Amino acid sequence: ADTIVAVELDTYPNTDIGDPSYPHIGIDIKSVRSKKTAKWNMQNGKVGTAHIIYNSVDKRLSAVVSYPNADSATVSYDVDLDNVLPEWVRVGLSASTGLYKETNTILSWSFTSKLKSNSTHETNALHFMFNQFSKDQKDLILQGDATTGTDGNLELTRVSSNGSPQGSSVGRALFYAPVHIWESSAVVASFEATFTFLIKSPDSHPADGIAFFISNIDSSIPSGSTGRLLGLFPDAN
Ligand SMILES: O=C[C@@H](O)[C@@H](O)[C@@H](O)CO
Ligand SMILES: [Ca+2]
Ligand SMILES: [Mn+2]
Repeated sequence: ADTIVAVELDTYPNTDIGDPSYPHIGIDIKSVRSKKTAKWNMQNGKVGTAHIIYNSVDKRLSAVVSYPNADSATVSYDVDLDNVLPEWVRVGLSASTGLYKETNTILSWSFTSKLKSNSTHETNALHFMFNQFSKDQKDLILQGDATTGTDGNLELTRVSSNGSPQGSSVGRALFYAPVHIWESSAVVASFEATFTFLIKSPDSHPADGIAFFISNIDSSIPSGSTGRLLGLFPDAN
């Protein structure tokens, strides 16, 4: 299967597959069953901001999610990503709905990776930033129901013209260029990702969430990965 590392913004508690009994943030290493979670006080209809950081020295993947005027939620997990991921990856956003639903709207997305070697003055680096998505976004790969360009946003999951989210939807967006997270002469490797998002539901119980992920470069939406599997995983193992 694909190899997946993800930070999940999980809006629906599937306690049968180990979710806590509340909306939560989590760190997913090759399984939808988060290695670590923290409670997340999601705010229906408000614009949130997620931040993800990691470096190869501390080997700690951390995330922070916040809304204006509110405390933030944070979660961290010790993992060496060079032991999980291949040396070339793609980075992306994914989201899903099931029998419960929500908008999975991305308003902005930025990423920076750096490989610093022991050569004097020798950094390799990639940075992108989207504050405005367009209809024909050639530096993104859209998969499943993902679309760009309406209100300059990336709608990861399906929404009607009148703007109501649809259930049983799944969509991802990957940056077009492969990213290099390891090289043999690297003395420090780091990445960071930020995204702003607007999850809205007509319903008291929204589902299913949004994830930032890192994958093998050929990664595709697994079969049956609507709902609780967040467009990331083929099953709940
Ligand atoms: O070797 C590293 C460089 O290619 C970097 O720019 C990549 O991580 C980004 O495409
Ligand atoms: Ca869930
Ligand atoms: Mn979860």
